[PDB]
Amino acid sequence: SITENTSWNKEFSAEAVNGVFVLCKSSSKSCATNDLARASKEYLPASTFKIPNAIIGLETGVIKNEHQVFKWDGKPRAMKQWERDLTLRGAIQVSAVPVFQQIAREVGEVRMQKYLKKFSYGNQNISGGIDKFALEGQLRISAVNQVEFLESLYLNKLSASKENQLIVKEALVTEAAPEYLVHSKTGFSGVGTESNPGVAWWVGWVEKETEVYFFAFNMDIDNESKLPLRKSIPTKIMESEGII
Amino acid sequence: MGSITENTSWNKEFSAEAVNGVFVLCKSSSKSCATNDLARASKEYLPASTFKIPNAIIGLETGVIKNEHQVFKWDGKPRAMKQWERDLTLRGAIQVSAVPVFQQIAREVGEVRMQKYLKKFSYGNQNISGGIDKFALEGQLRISAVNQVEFLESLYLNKLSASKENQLIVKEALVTEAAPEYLVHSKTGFSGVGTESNPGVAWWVGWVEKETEVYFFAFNMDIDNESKLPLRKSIPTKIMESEGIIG
Repeated sequence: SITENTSWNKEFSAEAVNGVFVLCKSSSKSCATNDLARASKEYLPASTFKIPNAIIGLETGVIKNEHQVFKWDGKPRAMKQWERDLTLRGAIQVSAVPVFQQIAREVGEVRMQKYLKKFSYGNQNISGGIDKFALEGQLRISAVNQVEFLESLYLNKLSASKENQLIVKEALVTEAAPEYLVHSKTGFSGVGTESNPGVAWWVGWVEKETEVYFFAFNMDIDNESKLPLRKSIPTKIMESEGII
Repeated sequence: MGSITENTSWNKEFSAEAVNGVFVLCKSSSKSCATNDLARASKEYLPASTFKIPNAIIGLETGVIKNEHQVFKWDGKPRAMKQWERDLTLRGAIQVSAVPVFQQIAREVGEVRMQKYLKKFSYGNQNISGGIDKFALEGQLRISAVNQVEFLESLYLNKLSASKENQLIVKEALVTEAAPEYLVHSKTGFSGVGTESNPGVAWWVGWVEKETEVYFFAFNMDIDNESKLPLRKSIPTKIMESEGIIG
């Protein structure tokens, strides 16, 4: 059950943004959204794929454990901030593409398909290159499926050890306050091409009091200056609803 | 740990607020600790709420706490603070230091099993006498700054005699600050304003993960006035800020 909420629209309006926010209190059994259609429209996950990729890397032994260090070989990487040794949480927090590319290479095409099926992750389309299917390939997922996936992670209900789900959940903490706790991940496919904008994501969940709220946001983007909106629009919404 | 050295430079932060206290700061990779006060670093004090860490571990291990989604229901009988008069999750009771909630866990764990796990954990003097619901706030259990950092290091490394899963559950409960460059796990303690000439004790213990490095810390200080409480965080914060660890 997905119910439309019109009282969030001003936040999209005021910024000239074409996007969707999906928010579910307690569970995915009833979610609210500004856009029914777009709530279930499927986009490239970009770095939001680091969540399932991380779980898969741990499950298959490719990530040896919680304290694994991803050593930099000194070879040039696309961002200076990726040019250093990284923990799992460090690599997730700065979206070190090349670290997770190498994890996917070692997981390999057969095992990757296996887990995306168990995880019911989007269209499960990993075709066209093991190291880029989530960035520029054919894998697609929706705000709704993102929320369903994150809830399973929250409840340890994914087909993976409790231990590995706990390990990944700690790597996803992005805000801690006495009153609430935020787990979240960003994604950004790029600026897109001729009349085909990229997509930007912010997905996660917020624990406040004895309550839980799972959220997923996406938006079309053709200009990187617009990227802070991926967090400020939904943050606005969750501030007014009284979640954070 | 592997070594300790006394670094009296940090005294600046203490003298400022005229605090009698100790900060212990350990670097994981090099296995070395630094402190302003070697003597006080080994002195043993009431854990107070810092004991909520092992108690949480024990509580989950014994099954007294079902899992991490367990809610500790507030009945309705008055409690010592308004904060504690509500339903809390494990992280909630930890973050607000809800004494009654952990008192209840302690009783359900019981003395034999509590004695056993603290033996396993090498937690301070291991004296749980003076009740079973106050042995850490006003009883006989005492722990040193050095012992805290070793304990906390074992937790981080999942090396405590409890399931890795249970240690992960507690560890997530201890997150108090998250930044893209560093993560702080920590817990406070406060035994009370104490008596005449013998003041109470305030704690701040935890660790910081920054880059591929990890920093285990333990702070305590003498305290006779609740107004001074916030110094339990601001002194070590400034030490670790000036060490370049946080900020």
